[PDB]
Amino acid sequence: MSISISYSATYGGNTVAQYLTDWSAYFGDVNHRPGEVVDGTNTGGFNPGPFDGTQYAIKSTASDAAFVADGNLHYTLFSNPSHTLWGSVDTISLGDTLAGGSGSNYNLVSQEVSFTNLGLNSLKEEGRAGEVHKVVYGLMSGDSSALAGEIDALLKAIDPSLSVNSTFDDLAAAGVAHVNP
Ligand code: HEM
Repeated sequence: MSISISYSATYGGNTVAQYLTDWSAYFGDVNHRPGEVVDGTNTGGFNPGPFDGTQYAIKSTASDAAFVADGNLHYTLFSNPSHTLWGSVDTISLGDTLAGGSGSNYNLVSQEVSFTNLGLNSLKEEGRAGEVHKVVYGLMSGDSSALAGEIDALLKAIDPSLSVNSTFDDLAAAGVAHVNP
Protein backbone atom coordinates (compact mmCIF):
# COMPACT_ATOMS: atom_id res chain seq x y z
CA MET A 1 0.00 0.00 0.00
CA SER A 2 1.28 3.48 -0.95
CA ILE A 3 2.02 6.07 1.77
CA SER A 4 -0.94 8.12 2.91
CA ILE A 5 -0.59 11.33 4.93
CA SER A 6 -3.07 13.23 7.11
CA TYR A 7 -2.32 16.79 8.18
CA SER A 8 -3.83 19.69 10.09
CA ALA A 9 -4.78 22.50 7.67
CA THR A 10 -2.44 24.75 9.69
CA TYR A 11 0.56 23.09 7.95
CA GLY A 12 -0.90 22.96 4.39
CA GLY A 13 1.66 25.49 3.11
CA ASN A 14 4.68 23.80 4.83
CA THR A 15 6.99 21.42 2.97
CA VAL A 16 7.10 18.01 4.64
CA ALA A 17 10.88 18.50 5.17
CA GLN A 18 10.37 21.90 6.80
CA TYR A 19 7.56 20.63 9.00
CA LEU A 20 9.72 17.71 10.20
CA THR A 21 12.68 20.07 10.94
CA ASP A 22 10.44 22.42 12.90
CA TRP A 23 8.63 19.68 14.78
CA SER A 24 11.96 18.07 15.70
CA ALA A 25 13.30 21.46 16.92
CA TYR A 26 10.18 21.75 19.07
CA PHE A 27 10.36 18.14 20.44
CA GLY A 28 14.12 18.60 20.91
CA ASP A 29 16.24 15.74 22.22
CA VAL A 30 15.10 13.67 25.19
CA ASN A 31 18.77 12.71 25.88
CA HIS A 32 18.05 8.98 25.61
CA ARG A 33 21.79 8.26 25.68
CA PRO A 34 24.31 6.30 27.82
CA GLY A 35 24.46 7.76 31.31
CA GLU A 36 21.38 9.91 30.68
CA VAL A 37 18.53 7.40 31.12
CA VAL A 38 18.36 7.53 34.95
CA ASP A 39 14.56 7.45 35.56
CA GLY A 40 11.31 6.98 33.61
CA THR A 41 11.11 10.55 32.28
CA ASN A 42 12.84 9.94 28.90
CA THR A 43 12.18 6.25 28.15
CA GLY A 44 8.81 6.62 26.42
CA GLY A 45 6.51 3.58 26.71
CA PHE A 46 5.06 0.61 24.84
CA ASN A 47 1.40 -0.38 24.56
CA PRO A 48 0.97 -2.82 26.09
CA GLY A 49 4.67 -2.97 27.06
CA PRO A 50 6.88 -3.14 28.96
CA PHE A 51 9.22 -3.93 26.01
CA ASP A 52 6.83 -4.88 23.18
CA GLY A 53 3.59 -3.78 21.70
CA THR A 54 1.54 -2.35 18.88
CA GLN A 55 2.49 1.22 19.89
CA TYR A 56 5.50 3.15 21.16
CA ALA A 57 4.97 6.74 22.33
CA ILE A 58 7.15 9.34 23.94
CA LYS A 59 6.70 12.92 25.16
CA SER A 60 9.26 15.68 24.70
CA THR A 61 11.04 16.70 27.95
CA ALA A 62 11.46 20.22 26.47
CA SER A 63 7.92 20.94 25.24
CA ASP A 64 4.43 19.54 24.76
CA ALA A 65 5.49 17.75 21.54
CA ALA A 66 4.96 13.99 21.36
CA PHE A 67 4.86 11.15 18.87
CA VAL A 68 3.32 7.74 18.47
CA ALA A 69 4.59 4.88 16.32
CA ASP A 70 2.01 2.14 15.47
CA GLY A 71 2.96 -1.34 14.29
CA ASN A 72 4.50 -4.45 15.87
CA LEU A 73 7.45 -3.26 17.95
CA HIS A 74 10.10 -4.90 20.16
CA TYR A 75 12.86 -3.39 22.31
CA THR A 76 15.81 -5.58 23.34
CA LEU A 77 16.75 -3.44 26.40
CA PHE A 78 20.01 -5.04 27.71
CA SER A 79 19.71 -8.22 25.60
CA ASN A 80 22.13 -8.50 22.68
CA PRO A 81 21.92 -6.60 20.40
CA SER A 82 21.26 -4.21 23.25
CA HIS A 83 19.05 -1.12 22.93
CA THR A 84 17.59 -2.11 19.55
CA LEU A 85 14.07 -1.22 18.54
CA TRP A 86 13.02 -3.68 15.83
CA GLY A 87 9.86 -5.02 14.18
CA SER A 88 7.42 -3.18 11.94
CA VAL A 89 6.10 0.38 11.87
CA ASP A 90 2.96 1.14 9.85
CA THR A 91 2.20 4.65 11.14
CA ILE A 92 4.05 7.55 12.68
CA SER A 93 1.97 10.43 14.13
CA LEU A 94 3.55 13.72 15.22
CA GLY A 95 2.05 16.51 17.28
CA ASP A 96 1.33 17.71 20.82
CA THR A 97 -0.37 16.59 24.02
CA LEU A 98 0.01 12.83 24.37
CA ALA A 99 -2.90 10.93 25.97
CA GLY A 100 -3.63 7.31 26.85
CA GLY A 101 -1.18 4.49 27.61
CA SER A 102 -3.08 3.08 30.60
CA GLY A 103 -5.79 0.79 29.15
CA SER A 104 -6.35 3.31 26.35
CA ASN A 105 -4.29 3.38 23.16
CA TYR A 106 -1.74 6.16 22.97
CA ASN A 107 -3.08 9.08 20.93
CA LEU A 108 -2.22 12.74 20.38
CA VAL A 109 -4.92 15.23 21.30
CA SER A 110 -3.29 17.56 18.72
CA GLN A 111 -2.34 15.18 15.90
CA GLU A 112 -0.59 17.55 13.51
CA VAL A 113 0.60 15.07 10.87
CA SER A 114 0.31 11.33 10.43
CA PHE A 115 2.20 9.15 7.96
CA THR A 116 0.68 5.71 7.34
CA ASN A 117 1.25 2.61 5.18
CA LEU A 118 4.92 3.15 5.85
CA GLY A 119 5.67 -0.62 5.64
CA LEU A 120 8.88 -0.24 7.68
CA ASN A 121 10.28 -3.64 8.75
CA SER A 122 13.53 -4.43 10.56
CA LEU A 123 14.88 -7.73 11.96
CA LYS A 124 16.39 -7.94 15.47
CA GLU A 125 19.66 -9.14 13.98
CA GLU A 126 20.14 -5.82 12.12
CA GLY A 127 20.60 -4.19 15.53
CA ARG A 128 20.73 -0.40 15.68
CA ALA A 129 21.34 -0.29 11.87
CA GLY A 130 17.66 -1.30 11.32
CA GLU A 131 15.52 1.33 9.57
CA VAL A 132 12.88 1.08 12.34
CA HIS A 133 15.50 1.82 15.01
CA LYS A 134 17.07 4.74 13.12
CA VAL A 135 13.72 6.32 12.31
CA VAL A 136 12.33 6.27 15.85
CA TYR A 137 15.62 6.89 17.67
CA GLY A 138 16.22 9.86 15.39
CA LEU A 139 12.95 11.43 16.46
CA MET A 140 13.79 10.78 20.15
CA SER A 141 17.22 12.39 19.68
CA GLY A 142 16.24 15.56 17.77
CA ASP A 143 17.09 14.28 14.27
CA SER A 144 14.18 13.72 11.86
CA SER A 145 16.61 12.91 8.96
CA ALA A 146 15.89 9.17 8.98
CA LEU A 147 12.08 9.70 9.01
CA ALA A 148 12.43 12.35 6.25
CA GLY A 149 14.48 9.94 4.09
CA GLU A 150 11.89 7.18 4.50
CA ILE A 151 8.93 9.43 3.63
CA ASP A 152 10.97 10.80 0.71
CA ALA A 153 11.53 7.27 -0.65
CA LEU A 154 7.84 6.31 -0.22
CA LEU A 155 6.64 9.51 -1.99
CA LYS A 156 9.10 9.05 -4.85
CA ALA A 157 7.98 5.41 -5.21
CA ILE A 158 4.54 6.80 -6.08
CA ASP A 159 5.98 9.29 -8.57
CA PRO A 160 9.44 10.90 -8.97
CA SER A 161 7.77 14.36 -8.83
CA LEU A 162 6.61 13.79 -5.21
CA SER A 163 9.12 14.35 -2.37
CA VAL A 164 9.50 15.82 1.13
CA ASN A 165 10.10 19.20 -0.55
CA SER A 166 6.43 19.16 -1.60
CA THR A 167 3.98 20.97 0.67
CA PHE A 168 1.23 18.99 2.35
CA ASP A 169 -1.22 20.86 0.06
CA ASP A 170 0.92 19.78 -2.98
CA LEU A 171 0.64 16.16 -1.78
CA ALA A 172 -3.14 16.58 -1.26
CA ALA A 173 -3.34 17.89 -4.86
CA ALA A 174 -1.59 14.65 -5.91
CA GLY A 175 -4.09 12.44 -3.96
CA VAL A 176 -1.56 11.23 -1.37
CA ALA A 177 -2.34 13.53 1.58
CA HIS A 178 -5.63 14.51 3.22
CA VAL A 179 -6.58 17.37 5.59
CA ASN A 180 -7.87 16.38 9.08
CA PRO A 181 -11.34 17.44 10.18
C1 HEM B 1 10.58 1.37 27.55
C2 HEM B 1 11.35 1.95 26.64
C3 HEM B 1 12.80 2.06 26.83
C4 HEM B 1 13.57 1.82 27.94
C5 HEM B 1 13.15 1.38 29.34
C6 HEM B 1 14.91 2.06 27.54
C7 HEM B 1 15.99 1.93 28.42
C8 HEM B 1 17.26 2.34 28.11
C9 HEM B 1 18.30 2.56 29.06
C10 HEM B 1 18.16 2.26 30.53
C11 HEM B 1 19.40 3.00 28.38
C12 HEM B 1 20.75 3.42 28.95
C13 HEM B 1 21.67 2.28 29.24
C14 HEM B 1 22.93 2.79 29.95
O1 HEM B 1 23.08 4.01 30.23
O2 HEM B 1 23.84 1.98 30.29
C15 HEM B 1 19.03 3.10 27.01
C16 HEM B 1 19.89 3.50 26.00
C17 HEM B 1 19.51 3.50 24.68
N1 HEM B 1 18.27 3.24 24.21
FE1 HEM B 1 16.66 2.87 25.20
N2 HEM B 1 14.94 2.43 26.27
C18 HEM B 1 13.71 2.46 25.75
C19 HEM B 1 13.29 2.76 24.45
C20 HEM B 1 14.14 2.95 23.40
C21 HEM B 1 13.78 3.05 22.04
C22 HEM B 1 12.36 3.07 21.55
C23 HEM B 1 14.97 3.15 21.31
C24 HEM B 1 15.17 3.35 19.85
C25 HEM B 1 14.21 3.71 19.00
C26 HEM B 1 16.04 3.10 22.27
C27 HEM B 1 17.37 3.19 21.95
C28 HEM B 1 18.38 3.33 22.88
C29 HEM B 1 19.76 3.62 22.46
C30 HEM B 1 20.28 3.78 21.04
C31 HEM B 1 20.48 3.74 23.57
C32 HEM B 1 21.97 4.05 23.65
C33 HEM B 1 22.77 2.77 23.91
C34 HEM B 1 24.24 2.84 23.62
O3 HEM B 1 24.70 3.79 22.94
O4 HEM B 1 25.00 1.93 24.07
N3 HEM B 1 15.49 2.96 23.51
N4 HEM B 1 17.72 2.69 26.87
